[PDB]
Amino acid sequence: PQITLWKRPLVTIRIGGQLKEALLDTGADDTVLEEMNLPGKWKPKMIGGIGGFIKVRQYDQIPIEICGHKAIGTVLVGPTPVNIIGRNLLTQIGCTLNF
Amino acid sequence: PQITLWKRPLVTIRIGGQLKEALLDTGADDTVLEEMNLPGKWKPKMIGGIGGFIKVRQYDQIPIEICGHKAIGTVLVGPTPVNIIGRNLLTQIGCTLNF
Ligand SMILES: Cc1cccc(C)c1OCC(=O)N[C@@H](Cc1ccccc1)[C@@H](O)C[C@H](Cc1ccccc1)NC(=O)[C@H](C(C)C)N1CCCNC1=O
Repeated sequence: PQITLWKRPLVTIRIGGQLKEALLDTGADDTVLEEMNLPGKWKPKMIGGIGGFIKVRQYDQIPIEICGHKAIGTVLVGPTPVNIIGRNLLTQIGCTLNF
Repeated sequence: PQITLWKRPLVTIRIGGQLKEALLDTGADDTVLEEMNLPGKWKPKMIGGIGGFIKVRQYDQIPIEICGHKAIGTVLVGPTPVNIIGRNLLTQIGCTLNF
């Protein structure tokens, strides 16, 4: 697909039975979703946004489907105002910026 | 150009004869640059994201050259952690996400 940037590039993502709306975000190093009880081990982490840092839980090797494209990798969970798909997963679905 | 996402999509911009490094950010509605002096009558503004809110100065109709592509639009100036080129200017230079 080609995705223009006239509005926020919001897409449907799927993880283990849950559907969520998430931002395709080239300015984010990693992927963060709010409110979800993922399975497995996790470790605490701090990530920086425009106003400062939030605390998140880092889950590794989590399968996620984004616009029908399968991926697997690190998913952070914490109090993000908007669900974000970051570069760690964007690369996995073959996403580039073009102009 | 095509820009991949294994690394941060940092590119050189030119504004008021100054060269700066800025992030091409599909997750940003607005363009926000680190503290600098720009001429013109700016309006005080607040923006909130991950980590909360910052105070910025909104300058309108500012020319900026992004990888040799000319844009003229709104630029926010304040204590952003990194120079950010948002969708308002990315659309002016014909930038899309593709996968
Ligand atoms: C940098 C990073 C590292 C690891 C993991 C993650 C998720 C990371 O990214 C976190 C992050 O906030 N990145 C931002 C840019 C960034 C990178 C590095 C440091 C600081 C910031 C940006 O791309 C996304 C973020 C999304 C957002 C969040 C809450 C509300 C609305 C939007 N967008 C915004 O904050 C924008 C700003 C930039 C104008 N924004 C806020 C006003 C309303 N609308 C809007 O679009």
